[PDB]
Amino acid sequence: MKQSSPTYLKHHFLIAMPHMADPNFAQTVTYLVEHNEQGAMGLVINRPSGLNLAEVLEQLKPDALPPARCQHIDIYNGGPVQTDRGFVLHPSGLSYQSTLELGELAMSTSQDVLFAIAAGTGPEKSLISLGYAGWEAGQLEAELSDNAWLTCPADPAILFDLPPEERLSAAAARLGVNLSLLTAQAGHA
Repeated sequence: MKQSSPTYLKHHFLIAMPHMADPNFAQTVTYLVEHNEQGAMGLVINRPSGLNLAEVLEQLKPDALPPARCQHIDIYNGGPVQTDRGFVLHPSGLSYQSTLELGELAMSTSQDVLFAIAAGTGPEKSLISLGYAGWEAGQLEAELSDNAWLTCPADPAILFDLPPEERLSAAAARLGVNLSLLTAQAGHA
């Protein structure tokens, strides 16, 4: 009996290749939330944003005032779809107003959960990423057949800890490359 679905891309990482006309986006990796023959949803997890939770909070509510907590919180780039909202992904099986369970992790798009977690009444750990990435019925299969976007298994640890550079390093680590000796970390000898 199988627990995880290795058949569908409803939780896999896509890697950008120089096979298309995208030289700027040729070095990004996306996380596929839900893959379907009629379309696919996923969040980009390799490009941190230069925004804080206070700004989104201010964009969400004009009469609301952001505290010291929001100022110390950053935003991540999720994709080109809906740049006016922030996505909230956590590793719990709990649900809110608009939450989709994805087994090892849940997805929350409710502003109420955003405020709740920011206050500390939401999930254990979350990811606030502005907008998502969406593919039309055939667009993904097109880029997949065109060798534009490669598909590979994923791990949430990379997504929750460091998806900016640790996504590239971990990706190589997933494929089977010794990135640790090429990059080398500073600490104890």
